[PDB]
This record gives sequence, C-alpha cells and structure tokens, in this order.
Amino acid sequence: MNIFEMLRIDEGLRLKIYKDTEGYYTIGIGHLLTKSPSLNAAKSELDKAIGRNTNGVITKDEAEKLFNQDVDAAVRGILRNAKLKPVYDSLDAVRRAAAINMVFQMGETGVAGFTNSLRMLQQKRWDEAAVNLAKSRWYNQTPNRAKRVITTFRTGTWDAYK
Ligand SMILES: Cc1ccc(C)cc1
Ligand SMILES: [Cl-]
Ligand SMILES: [Cl-]
Repeated sequence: MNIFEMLRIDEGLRLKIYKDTEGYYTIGIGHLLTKSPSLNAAKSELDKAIGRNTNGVITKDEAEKLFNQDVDAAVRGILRNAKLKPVYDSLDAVRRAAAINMVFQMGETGVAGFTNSLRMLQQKRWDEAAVNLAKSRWYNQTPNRAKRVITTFRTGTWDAYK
C-alpha cells in the first residue's frame, strides 16, 4: 500500500465531471475543479487543466496525470508550510501518508487549523490525537474516510485500508 493507492480508494475514479461530497465540481481522482456553481466555469477550468477541449470528459490517462500533479503538490505544500513541515518530518512513513491524505482532501489551510491535533501528533500521543481529530466537522461530514485516516495515525499501519 502507498499514498496513491490509499487516495485512489478514498476518492474513487470518475471520468466525467461530478459533484463532490460538498457539492463542488470535480473530476478524475478527487481533482476539484471549482467551487463555483457554474458548470461552464467547471468545464472551462477543466479544459485549462487538460489543455484541450474536453467537453466535460477525460481519459483514464488524463485523470492519472492530474492525480500525480495533485499528490506532488500536496507534499510540496506540506513541506512549504511552517506549521506543517515540522510535524510531517517527525512522522514515520505510514503516518505521513495519512497527513498527505488530509491535505489532499482539505487543503493546507483546512488542515493547518488542527493545531491541537498537530501538537499531539508531534508528541507521538497517538490515542489522544485520534480522539482530538474526531472532534471535527471533517469527521462528522465524511465519517468512514475520516475513520480510516484516523486509524492510520493511530496505529501507524495500513490496517484500515486492507
Ligand atoms: C503534515 C500534517 C498535516 C495535517 C495533519 C493533521 C498532520 C500533519
Ligand atoms: Cl491544474
Ligand atoms: Cl465517508
């Protein structure tokens, strides 16, 4: 198991524009296109991202290309963030995958507001962090996914994904 396989499980794969859990236009493997309610705005963002007139549809290859870019970007986002970096550096390989998953899902902004969880993770207080992470809109909105990520931080294994 690795970050790509993990995220592919959590996000699925769709080759036609769709609405995410929050109702935002997305495509491929959780690639958010726009928060605007306009489908046209979404198709325009899509064409700009793929570099071609897609008509709201992409191939598997194109989806996988967006995915690679997105994972890379998340990691780099983390490494660039002064709040995040130190936490990420302190973690083991499995747990780093859980950190990347959250950043990918919610943005470095979103995750950067889990200050108290961050501190617990840095201190390696696993059970406590797990409890703290669950007290969130994130967990209440997407409970099955949050549970998987949380188990990951808690155990440092891929058990929730098998
Ligand atoms: C790097 C990192 C991001 C988010 C959390 C919750 C923990 C670590
Ligand atoms: Cl893009
Ligand atoms: Cl869920």
